Amino acid sequence: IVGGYTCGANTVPYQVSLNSGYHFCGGSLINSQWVVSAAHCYKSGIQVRLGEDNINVVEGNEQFISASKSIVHPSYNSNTLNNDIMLIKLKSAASLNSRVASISLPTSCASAGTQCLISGWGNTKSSGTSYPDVLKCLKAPILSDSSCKSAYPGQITSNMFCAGYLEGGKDSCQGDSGGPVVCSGKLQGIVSWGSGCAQKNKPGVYTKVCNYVSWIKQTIASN
Ligand SMILES: [Ca+2]
Repeated sequence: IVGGYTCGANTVPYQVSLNSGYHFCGGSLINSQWVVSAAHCYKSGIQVRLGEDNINVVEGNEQFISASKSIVHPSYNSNTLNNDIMLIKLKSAASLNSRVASISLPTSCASAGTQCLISGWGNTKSSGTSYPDVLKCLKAPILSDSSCKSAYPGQITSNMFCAGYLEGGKDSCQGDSGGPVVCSGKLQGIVSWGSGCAQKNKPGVYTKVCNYVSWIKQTIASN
C-alpha cells in the first residue's frame, strides 16, 4: 500500500497473509474454513496466516492453518486477468473472536464514489521498494467505469473495477495482491492489477466480487 496508514494490530480481522515460506499475497476470510484471494496468487503449499499484524514477529493472535485445497475460478485468464479470483479451503476451521473474523460477501454491487478500505503488506513505495512488516491501510473510492476504461483502454472487463486516486500517490501495490477491498462492511473487491503503483492516471484495478457470490456460495456448499 502506497500512501496509506498503519491500520493498527488486528483492526482488519478478515485480512490474511498467504505464506509459502514468506508472505506472498493477501486474502480475505469469508467463513471459518474459506479464504477469497486472487487467482494470480495461486500456488501449491499455501499456509494461511490469520490474526497477523507484524508478519515477521509472533505477537500472540496468530492462527497458522495449511490449505487443503485451492480452486481457481473456472474462467480465469492469466493474460487478461479476467476472473481473477480463487478460493482456498483451510485444513481446520479458524477460531473466530474479534481479532479473527470473517467478512460478509456483498448482496449488491457497489457504486462509483463509495468509500472502501484496502489493506495489505505490499510495497509502500511507488518508485523502488520497501515492504512493511505491519499491515497498511488505505481509504479510497470506487471510480466510475468510464474513468476506469479511459485509464486502461481495451483492458477493463465487466469483472473489474478501478478504485483509488487519478492524481497518483495512493494505491495498492505488489504484495497486496489478493487482499481485500471492503466497502460498508462487505467484500467488494480483490487486489488484482495496475500499471506500476500509485501512478498518475493509473488507478488500481480490482476483481468485482459481487459477480462471483453465486459461484463462491455454490463452491463452498460442495467442497
Ligand atoms: Ca505476527
